[PDB]
Amino acid sequence: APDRVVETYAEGKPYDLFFLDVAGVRLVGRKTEAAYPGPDRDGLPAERLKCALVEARMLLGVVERDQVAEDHVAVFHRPLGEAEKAELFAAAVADPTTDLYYPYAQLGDRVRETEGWEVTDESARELDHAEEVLRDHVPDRLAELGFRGGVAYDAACSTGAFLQAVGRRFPGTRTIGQDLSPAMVARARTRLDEAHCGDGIRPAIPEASADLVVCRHLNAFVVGTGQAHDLLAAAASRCREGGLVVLLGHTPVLVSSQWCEMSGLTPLQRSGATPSGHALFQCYVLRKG
Amino acid sequence: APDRVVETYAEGKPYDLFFLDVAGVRLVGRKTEAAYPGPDRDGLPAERLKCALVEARMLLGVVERDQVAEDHVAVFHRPLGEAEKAELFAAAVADPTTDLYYPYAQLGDRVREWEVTDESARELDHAEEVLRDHVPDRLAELGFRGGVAYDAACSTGAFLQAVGRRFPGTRTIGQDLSPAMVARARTRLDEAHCGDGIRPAIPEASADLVVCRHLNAFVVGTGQAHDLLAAAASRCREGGLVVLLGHTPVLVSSQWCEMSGLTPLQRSGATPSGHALFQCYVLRKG
Ligand SMILES: N[C@@H](C(=O)N[C@H]1CN([C@@H](C(=O)O)c2ccc(O)cc2)C1=O)c1ccc(O)cc1
Ligand SMILES: N[C@@H](C(=O)N[C@H]1CN([C@@H](C(=O)O)c2ccc(O)cc2)C1=O)c1ccc(O)cc1
Ligand SMILES: Nc1ncnc2c1ncn2[C@@H]1O[C@H](CSCC[C@H](N)C(=O)O)[C@@H](O)[C@H]1O
Ligand SMILES: Nc1ncnc2c1ncn2[C@@H]1O[C@H](CS)[C@@H](O)[C@H]1O
Repeated sequence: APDRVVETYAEGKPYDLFFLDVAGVRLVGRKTEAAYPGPDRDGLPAERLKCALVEARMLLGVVERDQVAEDHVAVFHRPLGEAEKAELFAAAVADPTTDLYYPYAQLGDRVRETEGWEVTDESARELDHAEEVLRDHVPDRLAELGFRGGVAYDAACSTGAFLQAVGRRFPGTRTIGQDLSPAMVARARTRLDEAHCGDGIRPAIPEASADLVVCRHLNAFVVGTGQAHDLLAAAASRCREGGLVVLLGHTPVLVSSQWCEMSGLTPLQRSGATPSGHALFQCYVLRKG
Repeated sequence: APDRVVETYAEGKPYDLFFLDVAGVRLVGRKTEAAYPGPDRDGLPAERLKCALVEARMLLGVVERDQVAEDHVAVFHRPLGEAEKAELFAAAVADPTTDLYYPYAQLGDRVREWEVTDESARELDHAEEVLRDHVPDRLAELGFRGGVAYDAACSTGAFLQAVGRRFPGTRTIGQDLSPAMVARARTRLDEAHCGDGIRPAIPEASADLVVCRHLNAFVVGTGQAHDLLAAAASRCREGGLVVLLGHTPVLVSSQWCEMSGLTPLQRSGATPSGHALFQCYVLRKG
């Protein structure tokens, strides 16, 4: 017996249906608010945050097909037992090449409300807070994948917090940020070696001059799909051959790992796990060929 | 390295992206005009017609994932050579449980836009010739013994008449929304009743075969197709057969039929040559 999960375009959230590429099948689930940043301790329930994190309890089933209608999207799956949910998730957590993706990220009415970002200090602290798990995982993981400093470039550095954490992990690395918003640059001048204002489609640094390129904005509610591709190409062109390009998102990343492959960017990592194994999140680490 | 097939919503045809499920392995293609009704011959090129038929040459690759964006739909896939296309297409022809479906059929602008003449009725019948010539035979092979046959959107009556030809003694009862269609169908069926299939013209669980050739792109919407399937399949006896086909893509999934208590015995049918496949959901009612 198959089952169906549905998200409508008007009131629903198609971008909350996620696929996990595990054991040569696709598992579908529906993101809800996760235990953040880590799992619940005894007598101390973790904050619940809608964010990059998905958990095993959010899984639903093994995908057979989808159906994309005039007013909703449906995924037909074989529902998973609660035990296999845990096992398949553990297997994903054990293998950072596991893809995690959101194929309807740009589908529906809510994402059309996208309109750079001039925010208050508190709003900026909230942006930073939802990327804490990312700032704690990626730097160490870049080291495990062989990064040894150099020049690091964030093509949409917002507050500068993320690239600042890369710099701290790798002493002597020059941190170069760029952001469309002048207000953001003002904030990042306090944390980066360089902070440039301008649309990332016109990169502020020369071609093949960066050892690491970071893009945390090619996401739903930030840019559109074709925009995300053009911005990836501009950012990746700043990476030298053999360098690393990293794509992350608080909201779903709009570029597929397949498109990355097509662009000559080899995925060395597609997802990351919290240290407890309780949650997974998109983490595309790509080698520039 | 993967490749990507795109259909845009404004000018593209997302309904022409088709998928084959050859035993868990998913293939994607783009439908073009097909050799109709059968393969090219020695000195005769076949007619080429945009219809229910797909061929191996229209396949593209092994599905990796899709991406349904704000202005287009994309499928990423591992490209296939023509020989492996034909090899995989052969295995599909050899297993009629293979699913053939069009998951973006109702996506985009073109699809968001029947009291016809005998010239139009004749063109309607022509694009369905390959279905009339081979589904009834297939139904015999699957054990259909006759009885009462009901077409919930009988149009001209040509299709349900082909059923009656194949199983003499079967009582043929058609319903159609269009009064003009009923007038044609009355000259081909035992009965022809005018009215929306949502109010079926025969009693519940009184038919041994129920036919729907209208739950499809450019005919009804998605919600309508599910409502009309429910009405039509209530007319089918337990152990009877529900058959869904379409010149244009069928909007109901075989998974939705299983959730509705209808077991797929077959999901696609092939031309006698094995040159082409068409959607052919034959469901046993539970
Ligand atoms: N302007 C901000 C904005 O539109 N938030 C929306 C998207 N969302 C949640 C929802 O709809 O359930 C959500 C959150 C995370 C997730 O993974 C999925 C859904 C909002 O709330 C914004 C802030 C930071 C950012 O990186 C991008 C956008
Ligand atoms: N009013 C007729 C109509 O709108 N035809 C449209 C759909 N189409 C072709 C196209 O768009 O390339 C096409 C044809 C078959 C196919 O499998 C895929 C695409 C048209 O032309 C009509 C006639 C019979 C019927 O059962 C339903 C609709
Ligand atoms: N075309 C573009 N070029 C450079 N920066 C851009 C851009 N489009 C959006 N941005 C920047 O991307 C940032 C949002 S990325 C989403 C926020 C992220 N989670 C965070 O923690 O900061 C904003 O600062 C915005 O100014
Ligand atoms: N709700 C409905 N009930 C019965 N017939 C219907 C219908 N909607 C469309 N049709 C009928 O199906 C045919 C096109 S394939 C045509 O003869 C039309 O009158």
